[PDB]
Amino acid sequence: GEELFTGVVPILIELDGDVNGHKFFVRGEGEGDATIGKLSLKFIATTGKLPVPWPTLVTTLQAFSRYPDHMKRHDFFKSAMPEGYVQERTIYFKDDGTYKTRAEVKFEGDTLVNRIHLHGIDFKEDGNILGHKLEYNFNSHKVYITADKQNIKANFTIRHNVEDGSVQLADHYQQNTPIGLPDDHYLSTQTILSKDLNEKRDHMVLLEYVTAA
Ligand SMILES: [Cu+2]
Repeated sequence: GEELFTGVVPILIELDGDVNGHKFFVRGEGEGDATIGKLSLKFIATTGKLPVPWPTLVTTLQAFSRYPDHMKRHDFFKSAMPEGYVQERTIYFKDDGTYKTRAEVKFEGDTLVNRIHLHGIDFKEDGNILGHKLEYNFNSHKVYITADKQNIKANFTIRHNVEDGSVQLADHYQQNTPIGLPDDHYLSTQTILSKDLNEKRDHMVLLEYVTAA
């Protein structure tokens, strides 16, 4: 388990969404290194225009988070490998619509694949999301994780910067069960959103650093 993340690991991400009737598909490819809690990914939409800002999808696209070598006992994500785990989430955007997510994170050879499906409902156009009024960036957050004794689950809020100056919050409720146990801790997350030099498609370059505490 902890064996597989001792070096450089390539990543593959697939996501499928449906927000108020608007469908789309995002393909993600790159590389991650759990030793320093670093992953560099590039996401490409094949349906063209997104009906939803990239920052909101960031949390929906953790086995590469750096756990201190005395807190390896709290790393559930690496213990489930290479069998994998399921990642269920229901993101509650403040004063707007919500997300529903179930992901499949497992090893398919030499790469780690993340199969995701998303559902968006009750979103208001004229809001921060459908109007695309959120800043193309990501703040620092704390992912409080509790243990799921009879087999984990996490809780955290995301602060999306609005172009006007306000902040769009989003409560995240997470549940993880292994496909094939820690005390209450949390993770410190840092993420950078960017674009690439020669890429005329709607995309998102992602560099993220996460460390346990
Ligand atoms: Cu669907």
